[PDB]
Amino acid sequence: PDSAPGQAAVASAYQRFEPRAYLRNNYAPPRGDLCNPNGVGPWKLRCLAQTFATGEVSGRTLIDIGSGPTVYQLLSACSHFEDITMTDFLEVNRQELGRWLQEEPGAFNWSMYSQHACLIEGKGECWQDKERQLRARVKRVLPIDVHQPQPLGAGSPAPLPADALVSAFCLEAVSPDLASFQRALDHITTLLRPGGHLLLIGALEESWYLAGEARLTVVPVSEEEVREALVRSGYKVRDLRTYIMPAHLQTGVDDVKGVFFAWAQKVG
Amino acid sequence: ASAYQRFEPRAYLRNNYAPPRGDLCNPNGVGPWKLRCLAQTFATGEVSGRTLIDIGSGPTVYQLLSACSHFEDITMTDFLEVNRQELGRWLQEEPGAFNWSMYSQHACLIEGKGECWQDKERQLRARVKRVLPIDVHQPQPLGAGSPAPLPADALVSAFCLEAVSPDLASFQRALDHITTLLRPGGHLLLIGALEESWYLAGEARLTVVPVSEEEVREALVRSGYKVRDLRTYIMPAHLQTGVDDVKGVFFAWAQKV
Ligand SMILES: Nc1ncnc2c1ncn2[C@@H]1O[C@H](CSCC[C@H](N)C(=O)O)[C@@H](O)[C@H]1O
Ligand SMILES: Nc1ncnc2c1ncn2[C@@H]1O[C@H](CSCC[C@H](N)C(=O)O)[C@@H](O)[C@H]1O
Ligand SMILES: Oc1ccnc2ccccc12
Ligand SMILES: Oc1ccnc2ccccc12
Repeated sequence: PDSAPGQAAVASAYQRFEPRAYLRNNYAPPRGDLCNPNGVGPWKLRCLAQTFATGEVSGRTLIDIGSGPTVYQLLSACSHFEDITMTDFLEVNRQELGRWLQEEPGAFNWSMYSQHACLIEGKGECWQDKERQLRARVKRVLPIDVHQPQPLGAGSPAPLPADALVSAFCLEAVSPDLASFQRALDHITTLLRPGGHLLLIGALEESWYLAGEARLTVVPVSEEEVREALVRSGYKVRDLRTYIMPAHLQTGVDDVKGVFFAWAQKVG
Repeated sequence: ASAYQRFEPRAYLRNNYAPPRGDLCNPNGVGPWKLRCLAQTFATGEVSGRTLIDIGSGPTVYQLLSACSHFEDITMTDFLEVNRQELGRWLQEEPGAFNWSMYSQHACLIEGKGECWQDKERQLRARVKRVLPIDVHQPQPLGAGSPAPLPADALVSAFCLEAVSPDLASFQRALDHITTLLRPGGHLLLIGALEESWYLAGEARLTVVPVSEEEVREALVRSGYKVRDLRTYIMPAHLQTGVDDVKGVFFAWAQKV
């Protein structure tokens, strides 16, 4: 009933979120080992690539929900949208992205992800070009809070409503419980036009993960709880797949048991 | 022949394998075309065996990227010690080795097998058993007591013969010399400059014999090869850069018969 408390714990916890530690924990090897086809990184990129390869997900505007300090989730997307908004709750994540946008050396190096996306897209694109295009297409980086009824605030810059949403490992990671998760899904759904698509990636049955000193709390969800929430929010589920976390990728940075990928289309 | 003594490996690599010629992002460039020829050829599944020799390797490895997954024993060769050492440096992942990663990436890209570039380089480094001295002007280019397993199931050679031959007949002899290294039925992939007369390698100014596509064809036939394929890349203006005067690049797939 009372949402403020939980949301408050969440905002408090994320004050210690350390972008570099999170980058190290989830995007450096072994999880970041793009050479193993059976690994989670490759599975994620594959889900994204194949979905965009249908030609079915297009438009002018895309919004990435809770980008954090990562851009891989946009590698396959960025050829299908002119205008891309990135977003995060934390300024420090926003600056990280700033560093990559400016093509700075101190920036996290995504080039293995870029190359791998080029490889699986099968268009013989070099990664430098992929990166140049993503950089061109990211039109803004915005503060966001998915617990607000207007997640971007009122009279935001973002071209609304968007043609498509992307969101990876955000909702479940900032929702104390399932009902909060559902509301979070409801709030971002206001930003999507009817007939628009949502690509949702996330952890299955996770209760915690580490990002430096910060040990943050996650609502454990199942594939079925994810399908229901999507239906509940007004989506047709077009695709929902499950990756089971291999013991060797279960590194102690979290208690994640699997990863889900959902392609959902909002009812018009 | 004495000219090759001033040949600077890094200058040669700069002149030919760094941008603009080495910008792999442009599909119409010489780099991608070369890599395309190599990959398409091996993808046929018709060039295979246990052992392969790369003739006149210089300080470059890109010419074995697509090849290395069809041959378990690979021999690399060159006339200069400095080149052999430059190879050593990349094979052993020693410091200051040349960075071939862009090319590895692009072969993986072109090959379309979903292979990561690190796996590709790993396999290459593993299958290159030895780096050997060679002089194609010699009837036995490898010498007498070579560790190289003979005869080779296949040969590769890029930009060597024309660049070490004062004239057509020398070129022809050189081809004959390397052909004795190839098993009958075996395959040869020959890449090189068309209508080139000189190129620079730092302090070295090397003389080149200018050959035509049809001259290259006849040479292969005269050496007893059947020409399965011969393609020309015409040199765009923006890749004509003062380091030489080549007009085009040829690619030849020949079979000893
Ligand atoms: N109340 C809130 N509303 C929207 N995003 C939030 C939020 N609280 C935290 N976040 C952001 O949610 C992210 C979870 S980590 C996911 C990072 C990135 N999307 C990737 O795929 O790895 C963090 O970047 C965090 O700052
Ligand atoms: N007499 C000779 N016999 C065999 N190779 C020779 C030679 N004289 C010079 N070479 C080698 O021929 C090479 C020409 S350039 C290097 C070509 C390299 N394979 C690549 O594809 O770019 C030089 O490395 C040179 O050292
Ligand atoms: O790819 C990921 C990003 C963030 N968290 C993750 C947790 C488990 C497995 C993969 C993850
Ligand atoms: O790829 C090359 C290697 C050596 N010489 C070259 C001359 C012109 C164009 C390409 C070349």
